[PDB]
Amino acid sequence: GVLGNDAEGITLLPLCFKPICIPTLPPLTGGHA
Repeated sequence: GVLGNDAEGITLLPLCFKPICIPTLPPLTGGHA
C-alpha cells in the first residue's frame, strides 16, 4: 500500500506492486550466506 498496481492488502487505489510486495514472500533458500 504505497504505489504500484497490485494490492498489498488495502482496498485503496494506490497499492504496492505485485512483485514489489508479495504476501507469500520469497523462499528460505537464499538466507544461508
